[PDB]
Amino acid sequence: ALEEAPWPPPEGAFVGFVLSRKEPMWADLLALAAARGGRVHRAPEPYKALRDLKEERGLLAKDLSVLALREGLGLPPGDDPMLLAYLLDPSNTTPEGVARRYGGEWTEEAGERAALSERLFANLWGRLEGEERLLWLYREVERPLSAVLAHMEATGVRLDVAYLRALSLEVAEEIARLEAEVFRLAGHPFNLNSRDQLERVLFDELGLPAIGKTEKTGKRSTSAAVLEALREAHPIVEKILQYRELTKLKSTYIDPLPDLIHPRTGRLHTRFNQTATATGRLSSSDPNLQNIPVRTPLGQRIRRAFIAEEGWLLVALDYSQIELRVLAHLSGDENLIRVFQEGRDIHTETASWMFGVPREAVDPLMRRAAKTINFGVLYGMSAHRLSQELAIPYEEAQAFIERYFQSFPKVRAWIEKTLEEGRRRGYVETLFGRRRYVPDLEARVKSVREAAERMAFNMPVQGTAADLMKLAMVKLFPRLEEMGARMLLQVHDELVLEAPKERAEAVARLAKEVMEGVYPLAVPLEVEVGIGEDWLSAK
DNA sequence: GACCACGGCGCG
DNA sequence: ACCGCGCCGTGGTC
Ligand SMILES: Nc1nc2c(ncn2[C@H]2CC[C@@H](COP(=O)(O)OP(=O)(O)OP(=O)(O)O)O2)c(=O)[nH]1
Ligand SMILES: [Mg+2]
Ligand SMILES: [Mg+2]
Repeated sequence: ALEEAPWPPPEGAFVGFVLSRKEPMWADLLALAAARGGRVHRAPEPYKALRDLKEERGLLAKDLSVLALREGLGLPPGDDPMLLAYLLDPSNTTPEGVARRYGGEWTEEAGERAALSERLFANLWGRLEGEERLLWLYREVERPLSAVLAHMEATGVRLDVAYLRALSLEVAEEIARLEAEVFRLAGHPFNLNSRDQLERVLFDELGLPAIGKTEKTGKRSTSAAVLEALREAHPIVEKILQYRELTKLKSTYIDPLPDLIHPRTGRLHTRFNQTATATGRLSSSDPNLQNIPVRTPLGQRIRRAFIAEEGWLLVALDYSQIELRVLAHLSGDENLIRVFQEGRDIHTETASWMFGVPREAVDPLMRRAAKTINFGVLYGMSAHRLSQELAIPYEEAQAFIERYFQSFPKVRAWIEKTLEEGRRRGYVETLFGRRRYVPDLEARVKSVREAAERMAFNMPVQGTAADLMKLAMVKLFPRLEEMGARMLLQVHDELVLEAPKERAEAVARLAKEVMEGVYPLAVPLEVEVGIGEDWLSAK
């Protein structure tokens, strides 16, 4: 039923392509084809063939669009059945699965991929018939967003290589003094990177009490949390905690990053995965630039490596207390809506409490602590873990949790109602109707069920914030194009932009406004904005 | 080499 | 009994 026609495909045909590797910015275009009508076209020269296309329609349209941009073209991404499946069920995350579930087999040949893209789109599209809300999200948010993401990926971000190179040599020396001392206290050397070897040393060789176990294998956990609880039991503990921090940092960022600079761009090119999350957020991959350090002194030295091009400035915008604002609007709780209507900051008020100091003295590292407290309690962390976290009696943590919800009566009300419709309907949804299926809401094992419930009621909050950031990006992007400013990174409720110094100021004001006005809620959405030569100073 | 399950831990 | 991610060594295949 499928015929083979000469390269030149009509228009509106679905593309099919094969890369040497999964990273669009580094891949080699091994093959390019197209499917339309009932015919399939294979281009003898892919790189040559790109120029022919006016749009990228089909499985993973964005990635090919990113490669096209890398080659100087301007092939923008269009329809993509992955986006439709993902909207149908966010568990639809890979072509292999989407293909197996909606009508085909994901292979390694571009003709078959072009053919697959067309039929998949037809099937998935039909099943979105009647889903006005999911269609609204398709055409208004996702499809356009892919274009935004493609440009972000090909643009990349600049990095201070020589800076990280010298940092490595420094931290290496500190790592040395650390392992060296750990070994002395243990009375002998061993692979400190080995959790199993460390386990034996701490729990068998030394007689430190075990605090928790690991999940799948039930071993005695050597986790940071376990170690913090053991800091005073032996002088070796602190040392290990510091060894842990530095090695994590050097092995994950300080060393790998400088080797990831692209030859032709001199910049770092992360990928932005559009269908990799259950709640609707994005994920950053291969270089994951959504998890660059910032919470510790060494972490900050590292963030400092992200810099703007000479003559430019980075501009970072981040929604203030995003999820608490989203929650006030979902639950409709008046005591909470007032909190924002009155300009209050809950992370500040919590951290002020925690550390017995006036708001005025709360620093960033104290606030971050307040966040895991605030977000922890809301999303159901037990008094036991909380007591540990706040370093206070068990009943004091029990009381903290009692007051929190008593303070915002409609939150619990909203939770229970979200959970109930979740059971009946099989899924929960976001403000815009992004849905997530949670079948285990009716598991008969309390353990499994209550865990599904937590996943379930967090989705609407975290998912709504995600929709908001995505819509904001769709609206902001064209405006930035016009101002000659570029959009570099999205970090969940944060955007990192690069703007010519003459225009940094104007860009900062435009972005802030677009972001705060994205979609008016029962509470205003404030955006803290910063500008600097690097990502750290930016915030 | 290339890929994995785990335990861990970076960020949101 | 916080939620959502991806990446890095170990210890182990194949
Ligand atoms: N459950 C949970 N959600 C979190 C946690 N950290 C962040 N989030 C969610 C809620 C906020 C959202 C974005 O994170 P940010 O670091 O931007 O924090 P934020 O809450 O927006 O606040 P802010 O603007 O004051 O920094 O991600 C956490 O530890 N637990
Ligand atoms: Mg924020
Ligand atoms: Mg943020």
